[PDB]
Amino acid sequence: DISAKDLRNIMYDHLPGFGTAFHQLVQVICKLGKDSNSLDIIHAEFQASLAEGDSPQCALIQITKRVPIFQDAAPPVIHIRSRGDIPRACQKSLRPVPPSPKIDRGWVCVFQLQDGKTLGLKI
Amino acid sequence: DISAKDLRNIMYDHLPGFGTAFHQLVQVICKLGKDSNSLDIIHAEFQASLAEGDSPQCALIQITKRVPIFQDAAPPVIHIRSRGDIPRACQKSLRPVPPSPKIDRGWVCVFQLQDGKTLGLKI
Amino acid sequence: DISAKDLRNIMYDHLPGFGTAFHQLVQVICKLGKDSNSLDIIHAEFQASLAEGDSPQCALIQITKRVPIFQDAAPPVIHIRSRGDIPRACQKSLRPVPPSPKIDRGWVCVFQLQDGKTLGLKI
Amino acid sequence: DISAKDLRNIMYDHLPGFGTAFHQLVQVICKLGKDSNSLDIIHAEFQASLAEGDSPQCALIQITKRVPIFQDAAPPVIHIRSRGDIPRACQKSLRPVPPSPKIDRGWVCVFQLQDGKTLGLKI
RNA sequence: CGCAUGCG
RNA sequence: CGCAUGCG
Ligand SMILES: [Cl-]
Ligand SMILES: [Cl-]
Ligand SMILES: [Cl-]
Ligand SMILES: [Cl-]
Ligand SMILES: [Cl-]
Ligand SMILES: [Cl-]
Ligand SMILES: [Cl-]
Ligand SMILES: [Cl-]
Ligand SMILES: [Cl-]
Ligand SMILES: [Cl-]
Ligand SMILES: [Mg+2]
Ligand SMILES: [Mg+2]
Ligand SMILES: [Mg+2]
Ligand SMILES: [Mg+2]
Ligand SMILES: [Mg+2]
Ligand SMILES: [Mg+2]
Ligand SMILES: [Mg+2]
Ligand SMILES: [Mg+2]
Ligand SMILES: [Mg+2]
Repeated sequence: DISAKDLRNIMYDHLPGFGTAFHQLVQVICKLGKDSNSLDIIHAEFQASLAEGDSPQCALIQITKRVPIFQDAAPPVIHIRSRGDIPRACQKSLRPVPPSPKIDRGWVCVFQLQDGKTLGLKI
Repeated sequence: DISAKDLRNIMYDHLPGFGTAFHQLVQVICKLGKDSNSLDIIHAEFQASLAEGDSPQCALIQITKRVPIFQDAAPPVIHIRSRGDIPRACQKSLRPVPPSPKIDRGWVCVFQLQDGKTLGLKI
Repeated sequence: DISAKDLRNIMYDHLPGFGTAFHQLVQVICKLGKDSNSLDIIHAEFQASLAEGDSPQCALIQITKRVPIFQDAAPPVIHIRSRGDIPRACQKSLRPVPPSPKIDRGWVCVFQLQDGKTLGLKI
Repeated sequence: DISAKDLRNIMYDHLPGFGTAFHQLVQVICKLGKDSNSLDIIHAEFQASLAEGDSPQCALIQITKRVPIFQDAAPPVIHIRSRGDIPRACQKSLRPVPPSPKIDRGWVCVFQLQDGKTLGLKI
Protein backbone atom coordinates (compact mmCIF):
# COMPACT_ATOMS: atom_id res chain seq x y z
CA ASP A 1 0.00 0.00 0.00
CA ILE A 2 3.03 2.19 0.73
CA SER A 3 6.65 1.15 0.14
CA ALA A 4 9.39 1.59 2.77
CA LYS A 5 11.15 4.06 0.43
CA ASP A 6 8.04 6.20 -0.12
CA LEU A 7 7.34 6.31 3.63
CA ARG A 8 11.02 7.12 4.50
CA ASN A 9 11.05 10.01 2.03
CA ILE A 10 7.70 11.28 3.37
CA MET A 11 9.05 11.26 6.91
CA TYR A 12 12.40 12.77 5.84
CA ASP A 13 10.44 15.62 4.21
CA HIS A 14 8.96 16.52 7.61
CA LEU A 15 12.25 16.44 9.55
CA PRO A 16 14.34 19.56 10.25
CA GLY A 17 17.99 19.38 9.12
CA PHE A 18 19.75 16.26 7.85
CA GLY A 19 21.44 13.17 9.28
CA THR A 20 19.95 13.64 12.75
CA ALA A 21 19.05 10.81 15.16
CA PHE A 22 15.40 11.14 14.04
CA HIS A 23 16.56 10.64 10.45
CA GLN A 24 18.24 7.41 11.50
CA LEU A 25 15.04 6.50 13.35
CA VAL A 26 13.02 6.95 10.11
CA GLN A 27 15.30 4.31 8.47
CA VAL A 28 14.92 1.99 11.49
CA ILE A 29 11.13 2.44 11.68
CA CYS A 30 10.67 1.77 7.95
CA LYS A 31 12.95 -1.29 7.84
CA LEU A 32 11.21 -2.93 10.84
CA GLY A 33 7.84 -1.90 9.41
CA LYS A 34 8.61 -3.51 6.03
CA ASP A 35 9.93 -6.74 7.57
CA SER A 36 6.87 -7.05 9.82
CA ASN A 37 4.41 -5.75 7.16
CA SER A 38 3.31 -2.82 9.34
CA LEU A 39 4.31 0.12 7.09
CA ASP A 40 0.65 1.12 6.59
CA ILE A 41 -0.20 1.38 10.33
CA ILE A 42 3.07 3.29 10.85
CA HIS A 43 2.10 5.58 7.93
CA ALA A 44 -1.50 6.20 9.17
CA GLU A 45 -0.33 6.79 12.74
CA PHE A 46 2.31 9.27 11.53
CA GLN A 47 -0.25 11.34 9.55
CA ALA A 48 -2.76 11.29 12.44
CA SER A 49 -0.15 12.76 14.83
CA LEU A 50 0.62 15.54 12.30
CA ALA A 51 -3.09 16.26 11.82
CA GLU A 52 -3.46 16.71 15.60
CA GLY A 53 -0.52 19.13 15.57
CA ASP A 54 2.32 17.00 16.94
CA SER A 55 5.82 17.55 15.60
CA PRO A 56 7.11 14.83 13.24
CA GLN A 57 9.63 14.04 15.99
CA CYS A 58 6.82 13.56 18.49
CA ALA A 59 5.07 11.40 15.85
CA LEU A 60 8.13 9.14 15.49
CA ILE A 61 8.47 8.69 19.28
CA GLN A 62 4.70 7.98 19.43
CA ILE A 63 5.25 5.26 16.79
CA THR A 64 8.00 3.51 18.86
CA LYS A 65 5.59 3.34 21.83
CA ARG A 66 2.30 2.42 20.11
CA VAL A 67 3.10 0.14 17.11
CA PRO A 68 3.51 -3.53 18.28
CA ILE A 69 6.77 -4.25 16.36
CA PHE A 70 8.76 -1.54 18.20
CA GLN A 71 7.38 -2.45 21.61
CA ASP A 72 10.12 -4.22 23.61
CA ALA A 73 12.13 -4.33 20.38
CA ALA A 74 15.92 -4.21 20.45
CA PRO A 75 17.73 -1.65 18.26
CA PRO A 76 18.83 -3.12 14.92
CA VAL A 77 22.54 -3.43 14.15
CA ILE A 78 24.06 -1.19 11.48
CA HIS A 79 27.54 -1.99 10.16
CA ILE A 80 29.95 0.91 9.72
CA ARG A 81 33.62 1.12 8.62
CA SER A 82 34.34 4.00 10.99
CA ARG A 83 32.58 6.78 12.96
CA GLY A 84 32.67 8.74 9.65
CA ASP A 85 29.91 6.38 8.40
CA ILE A 86 27.53 7.65 11.12
CA PRO A 87 25.03 10.32 9.90
CA ARG A 88 26.52 13.76 10.30
CA ALA A 89 24.31 15.03 13.17
CA CYS A 90 24.31 11.93 15.42
CA GLN A 91 27.94 12.02 16.69
CA LYS A 92 27.07 13.64 20.05
CA SER A 93 24.26 11.09 20.67
CA LEU A 94 26.40 7.93 20.81
CA ARG A 95 27.08 5.80 23.88
CA PRO A 96 28.14 2.32 25.01
CA VAL A 97 25.37 -0.19 24.42
CA PRO A 98 23.58 -1.32 27.60
CA PRO A 99 22.72 -5.03 28.13
CA SER A 100 19.05 -4.55 27.12
CA PRO A 101 18.50 -1.47 24.96
CA LYS A 102 14.97 -0.82 23.67
CA ILE A 103 13.65 1.25 20.76
CA ASP A 104 10.81 2.55 23.00
CA ARG A 105 13.50 3.93 25.35
CA GLY A 106 15.25 5.93 22.60
CA TRP A 107 17.86 3.35 21.44
CA VAL A 108 17.60 3.93 17.67
CA CYS A 109 20.21 1.50 16.39
CA VAL A 110 23.46 -0.20 17.29
CA PHE A 111 26.35 0.90 15.06
CA GLN A 112 28.93 -1.92 14.74
CA LEU A 113 32.55 -1.53 13.66
CA GLN A 114 34.53 -4.08 11.61
CA ASP A 115 36.27 -5.30 14.77
CA GLY A 116 32.83 -5.87 16.37
CA LYS A 117 32.90 -2.79 18.65
CA THR A 118 29.42 -1.28 19.07
CA LEU A 119 28.02 2.23 19.59
CA GLY A 120 24.42 2.89 20.62
CA LEU A 121 22.50 5.74 19.03
CA LYS A 122 20.35 7.27 21.82
CA ILE A 123 17.33 9.62 21.80
CA ASP B 1 8.56 0.49 48.73
CA ILE B 2 10.39 3.78 49.27
CA SER B 3 8.89 6.83 51.03
CA ALA B 4 8.64 10.26 49.34
CA LYS B 5 11.38 11.77 51.55
CA ASP B 6 13.76 8.87 50.92
CA LEU B 7 13.30 9.09 47.16
CA ARG B 8 13.84 12.87 47.25
CA ASN B 9 17.08 12.34 49.22
CA ILE B 10 18.41 9.70 46.79
CA MET B 11 17.66 12.05 43.86
CA TYR B 12 19.19 15.13 45.59
CA ASP B 13 22.17 12.86 46.24
CA HIS B 14 22.70 12.42 42.48
CA LEU B 15 22.12 16.05 41.46
CA PRO B 16 24.79 18.75 41.11
CA GLY B 17 24.36 22.08 42.86
CA PHE B 18 21.71 23.62 45.06
CA GLY B 19 18.20 24.97 44.47
CA THR B 20 18.31 24.15 40.77
CA ALA B 21 15.28 23.63 38.52
CA PHE B 22 15.93 19.88 38.87
CA HIS B 23 15.78 19.97 42.70
CA GLN B 24 12.38 21.60 42.19
CA LEU B 25 11.44 18.79 39.74
CA VAL B 26 12.40 16.21 42.39
CA GLN B 27 9.80 17.71 44.81
CA VAL B 28 7.07 17.82 42.15
CA ILE B 29 7.89 14.22 41.11
CA CYS B 30 7.84 12.96 44.72
CA LYS B 31 4.58 14.70 45.54
CA LEU B 32 2.69 13.43 42.47
CA GLY B 33 4.29 9.98 42.88
CA LYS B 34 3.13 9.87 46.50
CA ASP B 35 -0.45 10.84 45.56
CA SER B 36 -0.76 8.20 42.83
CA ASN B 37 1.33 5.61 44.69
CA SER B 38 3.93 5.62 41.90
CA LEU B 39 7.00 6.15 44.13
CA ASP B 40 8.43 2.68 43.48
CA ILE B 41 8.00 2.69 39.70
CA ILE B 42 9.49 6.22 39.68
CA HIS B 43 12.46 4.89 41.65
CA ALA B 44 12.82 1.94 39.23
CA GLU B 45 12.74 4.39 36.26
CA PHE B 46 15.27 6.78 37.82
CA GLN B 47 17.75 3.93 38.42
CA ALA B 48 17.07 2.31 34.99
CA SER B 49 17.82 5.60 33.15
CA LEU B 50 21.05 6.12 35.11
CA ALA B 51 22.10 2.55 34.35
CA GLU B 52 21.90 3.21 30.62
CA GLY B 53 23.99 6.40 30.89
CA ASP B 54 21.54 9.24 31.53
CA SER B 55 22.67 12.20 33.64
CA PRO B 56 20.64 12.54 36.89
CA GLN B 57 18.91 15.59 35.33
CA CYS B 58 17.94 13.62 32.23
CA ALA B 59 16.84 10.67 34.41
CA LEU B 60 14.28 12.97 36.16
CA ILE B 61 13.10 14.10 32.73
CA GLN B 62 12.68 10.38 31.80
CA ILE B 63 10.38 9.97 34.81
CA THR B 64 8.07 12.70 33.48
CA LYS B 65 8.13 11.10 30.02
CA ARG B 66 7.54 7.43 30.95
CA VAL B 67 5.86 7.20 34.36
CA PRO B 68 2.07 7.24 33.60
CA ILE B 69 1.06 9.81 36.29
CA PHE B 70 3.17 12.46 34.54
CA GLN B 71 1.54 11.90 31.13
CA ASP B 72 -0.12 15.20 30.18
CA ALA B 73 -0.06 16.35 33.85
CA ALA B 74 -0.43 20.04 34.61
CA PRO B 75 2.30 21.58 36.80
CA PRO B 76 1.38 22.29 40.43
CA VAL B 77 0.70 25.89 41.43
CA ILE B 78 2.98 26.94 44.31
CA HIS B 79 1.89 30.08 46.19
CA ILE B 80 4.63 32.59 46.99
CA ARG B 81 4.84 36.05 48.56
CA SER B 82 7.62 37.46 46.35
CA ARG B 83 10.00 36.49 43.54
CA GLY B 84 12.75 36.05 46.20
CA ASP B 85 10.90 32.93 47.48
CA ILE B 86 11.96 31.12 44.29
CA PRO B 87 15.37 29.37 44.64
CA ARG B 88 18.03 31.50 42.97
CA ALA B 89 19.29 28.85 40.50
CA CYS B 90 15.71 28.52 39.19
CA GLN B 91 15.40 32.20 38.23
CA LYS B 92 17.05 31.77 34.80
CA SER B 93 14.46 29.08 34.02
CA LEU B 94 11.37 31.20 34.81
CA ARG B 95 9.08 32.34 31.99
CA PRO B 96 5.43 33.34 31.50
CA VAL B 97 3.11 30.28 31.51
CA PRO B 98 1.54 28.90 28.30
CA PRO B 99 -2.25 28.28 27.90
CA SER B 100 -2.05 24.63 29.04
CA PRO B 101 1.35 23.72 30.51
CA LYS B 102 2.34 20.10 30.88
CA ILE B 103 4.99 18.56 33.16
CA ASP B 104 6.10 16.07 30.43
CA ARG B 105 6.91 19.06 28.16
CA GLY B 106 9.18 20.75 30.75
CA TRP B 107 6.80 22.83 32.89
CA VAL B 108 7.91 21.87 36.42
CA CYS B 109 5.69 24.21 38.41
CA VAL B 110 3.92 27.57 38.43
CA PHE B 111 4.82 30.09 41.12
CA GLN B 112 1.90 32.29 42.03
CA LEU B 113 1.95 35.66 43.82
CA GLN B 114 -0.80 37.01 46.12
CA ASP B 115 -2.23 39.25 43.36
CA GLY B 116 -2.48 36.18 41.11
CA LYS B 117 0.57 36.95 38.93
CA THR B 118 2.48 33.86 37.77
CA LEU B 119 5.97 32.66 36.89
CA GLY B 120 6.38 29.31 35.14
CA LEU B 121 9.38 27.10 35.69
CA LYS B 122 10.50 25.50 32.45
CA ILE B 123 13.47 23.16 32.05
CA ASP C 1 -5.42 41.87 -2.70
CA ILE C 2 -4.52 40.46 0.72
CA SER C 3 -5.55 42.01 4.05
CA ALA C 4 -3.09 42.60 6.92
CA LYS C 5 -5.06 40.08 9.03
CA ASP C 6 -4.98 37.35 6.38
CA LEU C 7 -1.23 37.84 5.85
CA ARG C 8 -0.50 37.89 9.65
CA ASN C 9 -2.39 34.64 10.15
CA ILE C 10 -0.60 33.06 7.16
CA MET C 11 2.77 34.01 8.60
CA TYR C 12 1.74 32.97 12.15
CA ASP C 13 0.81 29.55 10.71
CA HIS C 14 4.42 29.06 9.56
CA LEU C 15 6.07 30.12 12.84
CA PRO C 16 7.18 27.63 15.52
CA GLY C 17 5.77 28.25 19.02
CA PHE C 18 3.83 31.33 20.10
CA GLY C 19 4.54 34.90 21.21
CA THR C 20 8.14 34.85 19.97
CA ALA C 21 10.05 37.88 18.62
CA PHE C 22 9.28 36.67 15.07
CA HIS C 23 5.58 36.67 15.98
CA GLN C 24 5.90 40.30 17.04
CA LEU C 25 7.77 40.94 13.79
CA VAL C 26 4.82 39.51 11.78
CA GLN C 27 2.57 42.16 13.45
CA VAL C 28 5.13 44.91 12.73
CA ILE C 29 5.68 43.81 9.11
CA CYS C 30 1.93 43.66 8.39
CA LYS C 31 1.10 47.00 10.03
CA LEU C 32 3.86 48.85 8.12
CA GLY C 33 2.89 46.96 4.96
CA LYS C 34 -0.77 48.00 5.28
CA ASP C 35 0.06 51.65 6.01
CA SER C 36 2.42 51.83 3.02
CA ASN C 37 0.23 49.60 0.77
CA SER C 38 2.98 47.00 0.34
CA LEU C 39 1.25 43.91 1.81
CA ASP C 40 1.20 42.18 -1.60
CA ILE C 41 4.98 42.51 -2.25
CA ILE C 42 5.60 41.36 1.35
CA HIS C 43 3.23 38.41 0.73
CA ALA C 44 4.82 37.40 -2.63
CA GLU C 45 8.34 37.74 -1.24
CA PHE C 46 7.42 35.59 1.78
CA GLN C 47 6.04 32.75 -0.40
CA ALA C 48 9.04 32.89 -2.77
CA SER C 49 11.47 32.41 0.16
CA LEU C 50 9.44 29.39 1.36
CA ALA C 51 9.38 27.92 -2.16
CA GLU C 52 13.19 28.16 -2.29
CA GLY C 53 13.39 26.35 1.06
CA ASP C 54 14.14 29.19 3.48
CA SER C 55 12.67 29.04 6.97
CA PRO C 56 9.76 31.44 7.63
CA GLN C 57 12.14 33.20 10.05
CA CYS C 58 14.71 33.63 7.29
CA ALA C 59 11.85 34.88 5.06
CA LEU C 60 10.86 37.55 7.60
CA ILE C 61 14.47 38.78 7.99
CA GLN C 62 14.76 38.80 4.16
CA ILE C 63 11.63 41.01 4.08
CA THR C 64 13.13 43.60 6.51
CA LYS C 65 16.19 43.90 4.22
CA ARG C 66 14.57 43.86 0.75
CA VAL C 67 11.16 45.61 0.99
CA PRO C 68 11.60 49.45 0.73
CA ILE C 69 9.36 50.38 3.71
CA PHE C 70 11.51 48.48 6.26
CA GLN C 71 14.79 49.77 4.85
CA ASP C 72 16.23 52.36 7.26
CA ALA C 73 12.89 52.21 9.09
CA ALA C 74 12.71 52.81 12.83
CA PRO C 75 10.90 50.25 15.03
CA PRO C 76 7.27 51.22 15.69
CA VAL C 77 6.19 52.04 19.25
CA ILE C 78 3.88 49.65 21.08
CA HIS C 79 2.19 50.80 24.29
CA ILE C 80 2.11 48.36 27.19
CA ARG C 81 0.81 48.62 30.79
CA SER C 82 3.61 46.43 32.14
CA ARG C 83 6.17 43.81 31.03
CA GLY C 84 3.28 41.30 31.37
CA ASP C 85 1.83 42.82 28.17
CA ILE C 86 4.89 41.69 26.18
CA PRO C 87 4.37 38.43 24.20
CA ARG C 88 5.28 35.46 26.34
CA ALA C 89 8.49 34.39 24.52
CA CYS C 90 10.13 37.81 24.01
CA GLN C 91 11.12 38.64 27.62
CA LYS C 92 14.77 37.56 27.21
CA SER C 93 15.13 39.63 23.99
CA LEU C 94 14.53 43.10 25.48
CA ARG C 95 17.10 45.87 25.84
CA PRO C 96 17.49 49.63 26.25
CA VAL C 97 16.65 51.43 23.02
CA PRO C 98 19.69 52.81 21.17
CA PRO C 99 19.60 56.33 19.62
CA SER C 100 18.96 55.00 16.08
CA PRO C 101 17.44 51.51 16.06
CA LYS C 102 16.55 49.99 12.68
CA ILE C 103 14.17 47.18 11.68
CA ASP C 104 16.82 45.85 9.23
CA ARG C 105 19.18 45.46 12.21
CA GLY C 106 16.72 43.33 14.22
CA TRP C 107 14.93 46.06 16.24
CA VAL C 108 11.35 44.73 15.95
CA CYS C 109 9.46 47.30 18.00
CA VAL C 110 9.80 49.71 20.89
CA PHE C 111 7.60 48.75 23.86
CA GLN C 112 6.59 51.87 25.82
CA LEU C 113 5.34 51.96 29.41
CA GLN C 114 2.72 54.37 30.79
CA ASP C 115 5.47 56.48 32.37
CA GLY C 116 7.18 56.71 28.94
CA LYS C 117 9.97 54.20 29.69
CA THR C 118 10.92 52.19 26.59
CA LEU C 119 12.17 48.65 25.92
CA GLY C 120 13.56 47.55 22.55
CA LEU C 121 12.66 44.15 21.16
CA LYS C 122 15.84 42.82 19.46
CA ILE C 123 16.46 40.00 16.95
CA ASP D 1 41.83 52.40 7.56
CA ILE D 2 42.83 49.67 10.01
CA SER D 3 45.22 46.79 9.19
CA ALA D 4 44.21 43.11 9.55
CA LYS D 5 46.46 42.59 12.60
CA ASP D 6 45.14 45.70 14.35
CA LEU D 7 41.52 44.68 13.81
CA ARG D 8 42.26 41.15 15.08
CA ASN D 9 43.86 42.64 18.22
CA ILE D 10 40.90 44.96 18.92
CA MET D 11 38.51 41.99 18.54
CA TYR D 12 40.66 39.63 20.70
CA ASP D 13 40.67 42.49 23.20
CA HIS D 14 36.86 42.29 23.50
CA LEU D 15 36.57 38.48 23.60
CA PRO D 16 36.53 36.30 26.73
CA GLY D 17 38.88 33.35 27.01
CA PHE D 18 41.51 31.81 24.79
CA GLY D 19 41.44 29.75 21.59
CA THR D 20 37.65 29.84 21.41
CA ALA D 21 35.57 29.35 18.25
CA PHE D 22 35.18 33.16 18.18
CA HIS D 23 38.97 33.78 18.18
CA GLN D 24 39.00 31.49 15.14
CA LEU D 25 36.16 33.55 13.60
CA VAL D 26 38.21 36.73 14.14
CA GLN D 27 41.05 35.27 11.96
CA VAL D 28 38.66 34.15 9.21
CA ILE D 29 36.92 37.57 9.28
CA CYS D 30 40.23 39.47 9.12
CA LYS D 31 41.59 37.35 6.29
CA LEU D 32 38.48 37.64 4.08
CA GLY D 33 38.14 41.34 4.99
CA LYS D 34 41.75 41.93 3.96
CA ASP D 35 41.27 40.16 0.61
CA SER D 36 38.13 42.12 -0.30
CA ASN D 37 39.33 45.36 1.31
CA SER D 38 36.41 45.29 3.76
CA LEU D 39 38.47 45.77 6.95
CA ASP D 40 37.09 49.25 7.66
CA ILE D 41 33.41 48.43 7.11
CA ILE D 42 33.94 45.29 9.25
CA HIS D 43 35.41 47.51 11.97
CA ALA D 44 32.47 49.95 11.67
CA GLU D 45 30.02 46.99 11.95
CA PHE D 46 31.80 45.45 14.96
CA GLN D 47 31.68 48.77 16.86
CA ALA D 48 28.08 49.54 15.75
CA SER D 49 26.82 46.15 17.05
CA LEU D 50 28.60 46.62 20.40
CA ALA D 51 27.13 50.11 20.71
CA GLU D 52 23.61 48.72 20.50
CA GLY D 53 24.31 46.08 23.18
CA ASP D 54 25.63 43.01 21.35
CA SER D 55 28.16 40.78 23.11
CA PRO D 56 31.56 40.70 21.30
CA GLN D 57 30.70 37.15 20.14
CA CYS D 58 27.38 38.27 18.69
CA ALA D 59 29.06 41.33 17.12
CA LEU D 60 31.37 38.99 15.13
CA ILE D 61 28.30 37.02 14.06
CA GLN D 62 26.74 40.35 12.90
CA ILE D 63 29.78 40.91 10.67
CA THR D 64 29.15 37.59 8.88
CA LYS D 65 25.46 38.48 8.51
CA ARG D 66 25.74 42.08 7.26
CA VAL D 67 29.17 42.66 5.68
CA PRO D 68 28.70 41.77 1.96
CA ILE D 69 31.89 39.63 1.56
CA PHE D 70 30.50 37.13 4.07
CA GLN D 71 27.17 36.71 2.25
CA ASP D 72 26.97 33.04 1.22
CA ALA D 73 30.77 32.66 1.63
CA ALA D 74 32.22 29.18 2.02
CA PRO D 75 34.45 28.62 5.07
CA PRO D 76 38.20 28.47 4.43
CA VAL D 77 39.89 25.06 4.50
CA ILE D 78 42.74 25.03 7.04
CA HIS D 79 45.24 22.17 6.65
CA ILE D 80 46.29 20.40 9.86
CA ARG D 81 48.44 17.41 10.79
CA SER D 82 46.33 16.13 13.70
CA ARG D 83 43.23 16.96 15.74
CA GLY D 84 45.55 18.40 18.46
CA ASP D 85 46.37 21.32 16.09
CA ILE D 86 42.84 22.64 16.65
CA PRO D 87 42.62 25.02 19.67
CA ARG D 88 41.17 23.13 22.63
CA ALA D 89 38.18 25.44 23.26
CA CYS D 90 37.09 24.85 19.64
CA GLN D 91 36.85 21.05 20.02
CA LYS D 92 33.29 21.11 21.43
CA SER D 93 32.21 23.08 18.34
CA LEU D 94 33.60 20.62 15.75
CA ARG D 95 31.22 18.56 13.63
CA PRO D 96 31.18 16.83 10.22
CA VAL D 97 30.79 19.36 7.35
CA PRO D 98 27.51 19.78 5.43
CA PRO D 99 27.28 19.60 1.58
CA SER D 100 27.71 23.38 1.12
CA PRO D 101 28.74 25.16 4.32
CA LYS D 102 28.37 28.91 4.61
CA ILE D 103 30.13 31.32 6.98
CA ASP D 104 26.92 33.39 7.50
CA ARG D 105 25.19 30.22 8.79
CA GLY D 106 27.86 29.50 11.43
CA TRP D 107 30.51 27.48 9.58
CA VAL D 108 33.72 29.30 10.61
CA CYS D 109 36.27 27.02 8.95
CA VAL D 110 37.03 23.46 7.87
CA PHE D 111 40.06 21.71 9.34
CA GLN D 112 41.57 19.23 6.94
CA LEU D 113 43.93 16.34 7.71
CA GLN D 114 46.64 14.99 5.36
CA ASP D 115 44.44 12.03 4.29
CA GLY D 116 41.70 14.51 3.37
CA LYS D 117 39.48 13.90 6.42
CA THR D 118 37.64 17.00 7.66
CA LEU D 119 36.30 18.63 10.81
CA GLY D 120 33.94 21.59 10.51
CA LEU D 121 33.86 24.38 13.04
CA LYS D 122 30.31 25.50 13.71
CA ILE D 123 29.28 28.22 16.15
C1' C E 1 20.81 19.45 32.10
C1' G E 2 21.70 17.78 27.08
C1' C E 3 21.07 16.96 21.87
C1' A E 4 18.68 18.74 17.15
C1' U E 5 16.87 22.47 14.05
C1' G E 6 15.99 27.77 13.16
C1' C E 7 17.57 32.71 13.89
C1' G E 8 20.78 36.83 15.68
C1' C F 1 28.11 33.15 22.63
C1' G F 2 22.82 33.95 23.00
C1' C F 3 17.61 33.62 22.04
C1' A F 4 13.48 30.56 19.87
C1' U F 5 11.25 26.03 18.70
C1' G F 6 11.42 20.58 18.83
C1' C F 7 12.92 16.25 21.37
C1' G F 8 15.20 13.22 25.38
CL1 LIG G 1 23.23 16.70 4.27
CL1 LIG H 1 24.17 -2.63 7.88
CL1 LIG I 1 31.00 9.27 21.88
CL1 LIG J 1 21.72 25.20 37.50
CL1 LIG K 1 16.58 27.31 47.60
CL1 LIG L 1 0.15 30.86 23.46
CL1 LIG M 1 0.08 50.36 20.78
CL1 LIG N 1 15.48 42.85 30.29
CL1 LIG O 1 34.39 28.82 24.84
CL1 LIG P 1 45.05 27.80 20.56
MG1 LIG Q 1 15.28 18.29 6.57
MG1 LIG R 1 24.24 18.62 45.02
MG1 LIG S 1 6.25 27.18 25.44
MG1 LIG T 1 -2.29 28.82 31.38
MG1 LIG U 1 3.27 28.32 16.06
MG1 LIG V 1 40.38 37.08 26.30
MG1 LIG W 1 24.05 21.75 9.62
MG1 LIG X 1 30.79 19.74 1.78
MG1 LIG Y 1 13.54 24.11 15.83
